Amino acid sequence: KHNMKAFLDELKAENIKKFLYNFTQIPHLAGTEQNFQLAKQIQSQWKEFGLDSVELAHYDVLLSYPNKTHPNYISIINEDGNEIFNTSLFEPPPPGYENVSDIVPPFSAFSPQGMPEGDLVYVNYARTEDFFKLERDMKINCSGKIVIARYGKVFRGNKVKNAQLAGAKGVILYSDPADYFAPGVKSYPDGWNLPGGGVQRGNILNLNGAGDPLTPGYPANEYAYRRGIAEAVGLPSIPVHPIGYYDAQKLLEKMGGSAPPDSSWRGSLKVPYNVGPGFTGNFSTQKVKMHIHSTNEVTRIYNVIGTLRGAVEPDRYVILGGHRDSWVFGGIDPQSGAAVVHEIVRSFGTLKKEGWRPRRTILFASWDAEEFGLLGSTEWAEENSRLLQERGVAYINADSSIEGNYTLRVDCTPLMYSLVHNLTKELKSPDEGFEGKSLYESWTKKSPSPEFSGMPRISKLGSGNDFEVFFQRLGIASGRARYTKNWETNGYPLYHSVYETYELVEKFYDPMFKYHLTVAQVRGGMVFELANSIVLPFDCRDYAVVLRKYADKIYSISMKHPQEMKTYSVSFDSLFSAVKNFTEIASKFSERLQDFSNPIVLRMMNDQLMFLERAFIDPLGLPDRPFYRHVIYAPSSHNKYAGESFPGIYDALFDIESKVDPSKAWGEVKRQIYVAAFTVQAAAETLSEVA
Ligand SMILES: *[C@@H]1O[C@H](CO)[C@@H](O[C@@H]2O[C@H](CO)[C@@H](O[C@@H]3O[C@H](CO)[C@@H](O)[C@H](O[C@H]4O[C@H](CO)[C@@H](O)[C@H](O)[C@@H]4O)[C@@H]3O)[C@H](O)[C@H]2NC(C)=O)[C@H](O)[C@H]1NC(C)=O
Ligand SMILES: CC[C@@H](C)[C@H](NC(=O)c1ccc(F)cc1)C(=O)N[C@@H](COP(=O)(O)N[C@@H](CCC(=O)O)C(=O)O)C(=O)O
Ligand SMILES: *[C@@H]1O[C@H](CO)[C@@H](O[C@@H]2O[C@H](CO)[C@@H](O)[C@H](O)[C@H]2NC(C)=O)[C@H](O)[C@H]1NC(C)=O
Ligand SMILES: *[C@@H]1O[C@H](CO)[C@@H](O[C@@H]2O[C@H](CO)[C@@H](O)[C@H](O)[C@H]2NC(C)=O)[C@H](O)[C@H]1NC(C)=O
Ligand SMILES: *[C@@H]1O[C@H](CO)[C@@H](O[C@@H]2O[C@H](CO)[C@@H](O)[C@H](O)[C@H]2NC(C)=O)[C@H](O)[C@H]1NC(C)=O
Ligand SMILES: *[C@@H]1O[C@H](CO)[C@@H](O)[C@H](O)[C@H]1NC(C)=O
Ligand SMILES: *[C@@H]1O[C@H](CO)[C@@H](O)[C@H](O)[C@H]1NC(C)=O
Ligand SMILES: *[C@@H]1O[C@H](CO)[C@@H](O)[C@H](O)[C@H]1NC(C)=O
Ligand SMILES: [Ca+2]
Ligand SMILES: [Cl-]
Ligand SMILES: [Zn+2]
Ligand SMILES: [Zn+2]
Repeated sequence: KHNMKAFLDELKAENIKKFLYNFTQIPHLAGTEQNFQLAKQIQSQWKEFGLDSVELAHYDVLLSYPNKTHPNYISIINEDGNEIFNTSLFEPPPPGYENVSDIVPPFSAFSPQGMPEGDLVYVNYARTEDFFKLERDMKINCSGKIVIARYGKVFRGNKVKNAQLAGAKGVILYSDPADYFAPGVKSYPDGWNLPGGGVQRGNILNLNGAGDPLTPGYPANEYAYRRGIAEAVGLPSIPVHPIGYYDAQKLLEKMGGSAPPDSSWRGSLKVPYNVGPGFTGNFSTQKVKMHIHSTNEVTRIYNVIGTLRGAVEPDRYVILGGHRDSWVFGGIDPQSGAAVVHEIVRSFGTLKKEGWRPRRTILFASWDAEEFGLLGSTEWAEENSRLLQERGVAYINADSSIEGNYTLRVDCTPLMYSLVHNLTKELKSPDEGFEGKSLYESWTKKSPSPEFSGMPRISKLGSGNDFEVFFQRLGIASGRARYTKNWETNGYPLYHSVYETYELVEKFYDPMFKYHLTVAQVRGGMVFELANSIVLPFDCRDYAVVLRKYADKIYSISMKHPQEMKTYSVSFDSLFSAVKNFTEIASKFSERLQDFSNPIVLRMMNDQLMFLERAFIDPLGLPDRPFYRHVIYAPSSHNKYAGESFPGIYDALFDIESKVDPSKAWGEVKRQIYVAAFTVQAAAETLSEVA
């Protein structure tokens, strides 16, 4: 029999392990020859695995690299201009990799060039609320200062935008052991903790979903007309550089000016965490100087696209995608996901060789340049947007399979909640103490839902990964699943460092590759069901439940301002009405879906299921973010990684007590309530009888 069990049983932990090892021996930085060679290898193997067609789709996009002969570094400089302390030029390479070439040194991708010299201000995590505290409460002025911020809590691009808007002239990012060193575990190579010389690479763009900075809206193909650099999307205006905590200690230890305002501003280093500006009395004339010489360069990137043509509905696409490019070895990010995809393709191909085909078409993708701003997935979706929005059933992401070994973590559209519950009840838990129990049971025990007993936590989709264009721009139902850590006893310390290797995973995270296998079963099982179930496995009623929860939430934010709501007649009545209607219509649609031999009624109904996520797209986009078009979910304006619900209303309400023209500010709240109520009602109406 060719069924989901046959698919799942064919997956092997040992294969995943072999693929991970194969993908992590050399760096695969976007735009480099090594990553093109890997793309060609994957294309060749997916063909031998049995896919119908496997092509490379290439684009020429803006990337960023350090200058090999003019290294980036930061100094403390004395009044004579002697550089008395220099940060490191590279991370000490791990055992047995000290002779590996082409390890990119730590840098912040897309930093402009410069050599700004100034007094430091310490800004905690450089969050919106951290800058509010400095500027509003502490009266500290960042204008013309070099800001030093600890990584953590929010996407680093948002930190840089926040620093830039505060008037900073440069930003130094560092990893504090409070956020990247778990008490009682040793530093790599003896444990999974970050050494003091370890440094997190990463881009600092604010693209808001645009893709390649030079071609927003359109694929960066051979004849593309590119913006000039000055009009490019999302580039920072000030130099930025990341350092480890050995170097951070040397920069912070001399800091003077005001004390930290409270303990939430103190990390774990033996320094006072003074905010500044500048250094204490004896060192008051020393300054900090950055030296950044990285260059932005249009560079070719390559996605691998594999197709397994559907037997019955070949014009319906279920997509499994994850990136291939890495900062260095990519032992977790992304190759622990890419090895899983590879094994999933292998299993589907085994079934195909025996005469099986899925009902719908399955597309498999190995995306390039994800680390430089989701560039590969976004350009390809821009090229294929018409096919995707008329034919795209679902997108399942497949980046890092593990960031811990504790329990499952799922982020998805509500349309997939029932699918995920049902699938995980049929899978075996890999956890110690749950042998013979279902993954649903272990997951539910370890990560209970905050609102429903006997159910697991499932989070919103945020952003910062390759599902963004499919979900937030095009409105295709999207999901992701990975193994995670237990937050309450404690993402991973060695993220984006040279120390993230095959050995890290094999020694400290998943020696038996059983968590990888469980993740392969969840991702692959989701894809199987989406591509094969007669009726698409989406339950519209789960969207109705969450819509009410988000409506309650946004109403409760607004209700902190009862006087203004009276003055400006701010009512949420239309939004609750739309949600009530969605609930009623979804319930009726569900009855018909179960009560309807008619392939036209079925496909009509499958089309209503597929276009339901699509109905939440507003073609005008959110304010000043034209590529975030989903009205229910957008990446938080303060942290790209986090999802925000009813983002247009949320952002209109945010910090509203500070706006100088309240009439105008509350008018825009009302406008966003109208947009949201209308979109919910329009989405509901796509589920009504069609004529
Ligand atoms: C949720 O679904 C319900 C349907 O079950 C839907 O109800 C509709 O509400 C609208 C807006 O309230 C109703 O509009 C009315 O329509 C009549 C004609 O049928 C008009 O005469 C009304 O206008 C008069 O009264 C207004 C209010 O006092 C005045 O402002 C106006 O100047 C007129 O004097 C009014 O337009 C509509 O009839 C119902 N439809 C039904 C019951 O079928 C509701 O709108 C849905 N929610 C959302 C958010 O869409
Ligand atoms: C660091 C541990 C990781 C498993 C990680 N991080 C977080 O969950 C997280 C949350 C808050 C935070 F401040 C840092 C990390 C995580 O999953 N991050 C995101 C980002 O993954 P990626 O590194 O592949 N994406 C790139 C590029 C993102 C973009 O350009 O939009 C990046 O974040 O630099 C994700 O997987 O969706
Ligand atoms: C990763 O695995 C691939 C595929 O098995 C290896 O590439 C093959 O290498 C052999 C021996 O050099 C060649 O004869 C094949 O033609 C290659 N096949 C391809 C590219 O499809 C590759 O050597 C492995 N890499 C590492 C680091 O182990
Ligand atoms: C930090 O690095 C800088 C740059 O390499 C060093 O300063 C240079 O020292 C050389 C040799 O003494 C001089 O010829 C250059 O003129 C200096 N360059 C600059 C830009 O000042 C500096 O010595 C290093 N500091 C420490 C403590 O190692
Ligand atoms: C998840 O599984 C449940 C339990 O089997 C499914 O709900 C059943 O669906 C069948 C087939 O239409 C109905 O006859 C039953 O009445 C349903 N039982 C319930 C709601 O308790 C549900 O459809 C599955 N979800 C999917 C496939 O997305
Ligand atoms: C790198 O280093 C120096 C800086 O001027 C120069 O010789 C070379 O052009 C630079 N490479 C670039 C800017 O791409
Ligand atoms: C902060 O610094 C500069 C002084 O160079 C000034 O122009 C700016 O208005 C100041 N802002 C505040 C809020 O003090
Ligand atoms: C793996 O699981 C064990 C048992 O809970 C835990 O002590 C260890 O910290 C885990 N490893 C990682 C990398 O989280
Ligand atoms: Ca583009
Ligand atoms: Cl993922
Ligand atoms: Zn990744
Ligand atoms: Zn990454």
